[PDB]
Amino acid sequence: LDIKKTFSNRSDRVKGIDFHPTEPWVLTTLYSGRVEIWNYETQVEVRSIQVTETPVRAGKFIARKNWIIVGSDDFRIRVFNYNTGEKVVDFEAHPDYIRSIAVHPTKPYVLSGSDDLTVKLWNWENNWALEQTFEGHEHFVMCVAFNPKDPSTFASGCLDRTVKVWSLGQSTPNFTLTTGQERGVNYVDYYPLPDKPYMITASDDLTIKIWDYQTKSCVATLEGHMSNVSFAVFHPTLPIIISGSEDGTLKIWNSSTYKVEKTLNVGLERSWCIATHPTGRKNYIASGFDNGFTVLSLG
Repeated sequence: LDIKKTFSNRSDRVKGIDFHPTEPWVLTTLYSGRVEIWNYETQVEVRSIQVTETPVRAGKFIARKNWIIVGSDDFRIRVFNYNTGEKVVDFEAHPDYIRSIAVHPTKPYVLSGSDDLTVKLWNWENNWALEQTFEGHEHFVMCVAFNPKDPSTFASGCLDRTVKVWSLGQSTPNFTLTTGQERGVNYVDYYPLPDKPYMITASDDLTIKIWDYQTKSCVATLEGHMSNVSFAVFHPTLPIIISGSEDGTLKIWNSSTYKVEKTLNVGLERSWCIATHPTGRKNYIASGFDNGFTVLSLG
């Protein structure tokens, strides 16, 4: 782990973060209602937008459309062209907070997960129409993720202590995984490679759990965080897991042995959100915190 501090910035709390797949940019979504796009190589802001006066809780690039899509605590999804700043659409997505946004890799679909207990699917080639509401969870939906190996399916992690895996076009989940994470699931992420049908969940109960979604077994429990675990993800190109917590740390874990490799306190207080460069450029990761964000090259 030959970690380089590529770029960091002090700001209001960073609730969402995302890498652009080809330009040297990260998107951050802030508690102040602003979003920022930063060039982490030149360390210069590309663009920023005052989206709203409420927190912007989730944001993603849609690179093939030159857009960012963001969701905020005023209950709205907004889409902007990141080259001009033009607002492409603005609509009320849910009657409560938007926790998570996922963008389908090949079809014009976005998912939003909400405190309204649902996931909603919006189709940008049908004028951002709502096309499906996935119902069945019994608490706030904290995180949505397409299966990269089969994006006709996706997982939702919920404070009801479950992950539900759904098929587009089907109203009942394919299955529900009961995590035993009694304080709920804050995050879910899929392992990207074909050799293991695995996913990972993070919880306020201080645990991270790896799951085989075919057998439903808990493969491993990663213990060590001392407060709520905000996220845990598999790195796209290195055999590691990255987690972050309200304990203020990031942890890097070996994804073969499930042992901790390094714990970092980057000095920005609580950690809230994570992104990884999608093709492993410089093995970059980025995390948003109470006091700003950092971009690290892991080696």
